[PDB]
Amino acid sequence: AGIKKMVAPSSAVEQCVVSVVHGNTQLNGLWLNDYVLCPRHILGKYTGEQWRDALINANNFDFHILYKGMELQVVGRELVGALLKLKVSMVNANTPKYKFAKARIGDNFSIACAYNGHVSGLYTVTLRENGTLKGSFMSGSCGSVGYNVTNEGVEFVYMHHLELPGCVHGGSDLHGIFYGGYVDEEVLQRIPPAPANSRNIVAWLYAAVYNNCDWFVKYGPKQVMSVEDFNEWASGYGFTKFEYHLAFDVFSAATGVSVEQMLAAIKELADGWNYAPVLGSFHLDDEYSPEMIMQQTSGIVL
Repeated sequence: AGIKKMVAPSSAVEQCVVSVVHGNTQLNGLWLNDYVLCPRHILGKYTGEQWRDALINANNFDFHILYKGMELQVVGRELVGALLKLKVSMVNANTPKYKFAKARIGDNFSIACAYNGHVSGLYTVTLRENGTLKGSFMSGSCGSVGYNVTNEGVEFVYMHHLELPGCVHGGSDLHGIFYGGYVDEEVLQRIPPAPANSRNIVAWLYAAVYNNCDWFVKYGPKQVMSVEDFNEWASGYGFTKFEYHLAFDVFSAATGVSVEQMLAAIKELADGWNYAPVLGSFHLDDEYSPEMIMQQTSGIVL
C-alpha cells in the first residue's frame, strides 16, 4: 500500500554518465556505443547562426571526457539538433539495450541529476503541456539525462539544457529536439503556463481509492460527467482534455469506480477542498502518470 513518486533504478544510467569539459564550460554527457552526447553549449554561449561555425572552429582535443576518472578520446565532432555528438576512441562496454524515445505530455521520467559527470541524486519529473519540467537543477547539471526503464531496456528521453523563469526547466530529447518552445540561449523566455493534466489526476484519484480514500466518490450519490462534457469544462478552466489510458481499465476493475465518476470529482475538487485529505493533499495532484500508479497497485481479476 501507499503512493510515492517512483524513480527508475539508475545502475544502467550511472554506467553511461560522463563529464564533458571544453574551456571554462563544464557539464555532463551520455556515453553510448562509441560516442558521447551532451548539450551543444559546451562549445560556448552562441546563437543559432553561430553553432555551425563554433563546431567548425573547434578541435577534437579541446573536449575532455571522463568516465569515473578515465579519459575518453574524441575522434569526431557532429551537431545533432541542440546536442553535440562526440565519437570517442573507446566503446562503452556498459551500453545497455536502449531506445531513444520522445516523452509524451503527462509522462513521468526519472532525472539522473549529475555534476562533474557523477550522478548525485535522482527524482521523477512530469512533462507538462508547454514542454517544461518542474525539476531541481543547479549550475553544472546541464547534460543530465531523464530516462525510463522497461523490460525491453533503458529508454533515454531527456537531456537537460536550461532554466526558465519560475523554477521551470527545459531540455531536449536525445535527438537534440527541444521539448518546448524555448532555445538554449541567454534570453528572457516567458512561456505559456501549463494546464493541469486531467488524465494524470484521474490516475491519482484512483490511487486514492486503491488506498481506502474514496470519500470524494463514495460520499456522494453517484455523480457523473461524460468525457465530452468534461472536455468542454476543462477547456475553459485550465485543465487538459481527458485522454484515456489502458491503466484506467485496471483501476476501475479493482475499485469499481468509473472514469466518469473521476471526471465529475475533478470538476467538484478543481478549486481544492478542506473536507478531508486525499493522499495527504487538499488540491488535485497531476504529477503521477497512469504508469506510475499502476506499478504501485495490484490487479484483482486475474
